[PDB]
Amino acid sequence: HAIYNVEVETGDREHAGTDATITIRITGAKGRTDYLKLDKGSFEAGSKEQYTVQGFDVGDIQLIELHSDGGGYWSGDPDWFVNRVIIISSTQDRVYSFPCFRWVIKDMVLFPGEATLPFNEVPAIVSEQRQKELEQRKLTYQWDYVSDDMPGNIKAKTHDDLPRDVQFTDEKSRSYQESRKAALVNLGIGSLFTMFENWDSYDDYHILYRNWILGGTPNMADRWHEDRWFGYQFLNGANPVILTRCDALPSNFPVTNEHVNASLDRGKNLDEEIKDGHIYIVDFKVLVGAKSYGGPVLEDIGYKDIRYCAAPLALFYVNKLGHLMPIAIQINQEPGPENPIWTPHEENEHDWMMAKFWLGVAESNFHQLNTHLLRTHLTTESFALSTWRNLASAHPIFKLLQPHIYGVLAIDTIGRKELIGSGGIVDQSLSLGGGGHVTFMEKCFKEVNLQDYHLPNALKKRGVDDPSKLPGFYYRDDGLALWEAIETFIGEIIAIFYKNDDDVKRDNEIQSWIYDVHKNGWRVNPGHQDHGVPASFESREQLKEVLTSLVFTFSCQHAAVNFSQKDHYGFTPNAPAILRHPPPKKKGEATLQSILSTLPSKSQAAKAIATVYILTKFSEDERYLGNYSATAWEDKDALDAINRFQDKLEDISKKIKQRNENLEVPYIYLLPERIPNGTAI
Ligand SMILES: [Ca+2]
Ligand SMILES: [Ca+2]
Ligand SMILES: [Ca+2]
Ligand SMILES: [Cl-]
Ligand SMILES: [Cl-]
Ligand SMILES: [Fe+2]
Repeated sequence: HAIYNVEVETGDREHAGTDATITIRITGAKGRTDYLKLDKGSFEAGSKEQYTVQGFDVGDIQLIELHSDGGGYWSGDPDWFVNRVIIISSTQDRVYSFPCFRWVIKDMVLFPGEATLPFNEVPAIVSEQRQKELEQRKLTYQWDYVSDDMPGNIKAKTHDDLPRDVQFTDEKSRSYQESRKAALVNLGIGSLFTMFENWDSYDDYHILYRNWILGGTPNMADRWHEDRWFGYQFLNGANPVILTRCDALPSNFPVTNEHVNASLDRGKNLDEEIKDGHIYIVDFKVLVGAKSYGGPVLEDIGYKDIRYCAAPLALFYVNKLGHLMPIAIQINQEPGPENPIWTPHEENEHDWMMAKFWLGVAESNFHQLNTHLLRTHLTTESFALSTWRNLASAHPIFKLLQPHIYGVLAIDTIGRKELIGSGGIVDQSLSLGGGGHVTFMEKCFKEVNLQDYHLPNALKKRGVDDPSKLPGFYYRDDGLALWEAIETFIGEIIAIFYKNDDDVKRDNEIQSWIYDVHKNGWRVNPGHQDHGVPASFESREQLKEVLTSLVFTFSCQHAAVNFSQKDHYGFTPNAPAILRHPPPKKKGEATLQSILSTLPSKSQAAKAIATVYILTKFSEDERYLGNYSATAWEDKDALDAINRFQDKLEDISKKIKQRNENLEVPYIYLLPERIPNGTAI
């Protein structure tokens, strides 16, 4: 016989423990034991429990099987979250370590030692079980679709229909649910307080964030009205993704030197500043055709509980102090007397302010639906699903992606009801709410390309990556630093397990992984551009590029466009998401009163703040970038790669803080200690 010393580490998360009867069957080269009881004592969350069991000497241990009887009559939560099992056999000179970090329901098969690619040499029984795991994954994790024009999502009616491995932790479920309750209370209390207020000032909106715990007054609250800070936010606000270098005015945006001459201040005319790379532009043309709440359909000319959006163009200028200044706005796409060019030098100041608000409403709806919901959450969710469908838990790239894919399946399943469903949050707080929001995301998705998720390439393509021409762009600076740190780390992980490109080509799981997304995830359906998802991987560098794009997006990109929302939307006039009247068809009409009647109502503004409160709440159990304390790595070289990655992030963090000390408005959304590994809220 053999004596087996068995140590089981139960995860610390809530309900990780169990009182089910647990047995373990040990398999090795010489045969296998029966199921042996692990009976003495409890399995509480966070516990490390030891057992001594005796049975057939299996020789070199090759795998183990945990079995749970699923509890008895009085068992409240039999499911068991196991970090790892450690076994020592009295006949083997070796310590066997079996990482898990998954929920144990009834049966769990675990392998000892380092991650492997499917063709790496292992006992036949290990390969069989690996294949069986993947077959089961295909049954549990299934594609579903909002429509032909949306990226694939996980099939699940509600959150609690999800496999437990991809549900929120109970801590995050509580963080979320309590945040919704608090929101309701703060809205109710605020509603009582402001119930009979005469709203006749921009500064009335300040009251709406006062009784909220937001981590501080929105940092734009005292400066939203200043052109410099309005411009600033196209670099450092919630939507830093659409500004591009302007190398020629669009034909439908006939800005002349005469329009903007009073704004230039380096001694040169508009044409020269364009050539010098100091002129930038945003074009919201994708919003043409958008259907907003109550019926309005946006046209190239503008328009012919009723809400409105716009598809503006706006021109910006990097002045001699390095400030990005708004110098011209055209509210909709087709130029003319009824859709003129507005500038800071409007004779009627209220007309310039109103133009900025129209630009704001377009940005808000673009940001929330395209930049945030579609291009982080819904599109990366396809990759998270494919990870579970196609990569075995023993696969090194499963281990890599596990901390980064956490959350997105859970929050998106919750969101398909609560956020974009009928009567949902969007219906209440965005101009495009009421149904047009889904059509808009569909429209945006048809243009989505995986190459968009490559930060250096995208910044280059936009012409915004030259700090000498475009200074004070901290999303860029911090994002590029983080990108390089993630890319370097991922490259080192790949080199440990993939020794050459042939190793990549032969890995049927990673091949199945990217193919599943290519064919069933980001489907190139009628009317779609190519989505840039490869059908296969041919090299280590190509694998690195996709994984970096993905991990950066799950963590950093989502953080930059989500946790920035309190500063951005907290003071509503800084970024309205609803407007209540159509755009003007001539100059001279705007007054403070007509503007206030056009801006969101008290209740619409309050709801936007409530939503922002919920979407930006960090959970008490959040794990931030590079915190891999709950990962399943065993390989010493992999642990070393992780050490180097974490030390690099620490250096990046110090540099960002030092940078921030000299800024009027610190840029903090890309501090590693504030970036969740995943997209979970
Ligand atoms: Ca439990
Ligand atoms: Ca014990
Ligand atoms: Ca370490
Ligand atoms: Cl036995
Ligand atoms: Cl490993
Ligand atoms: Fe989010």
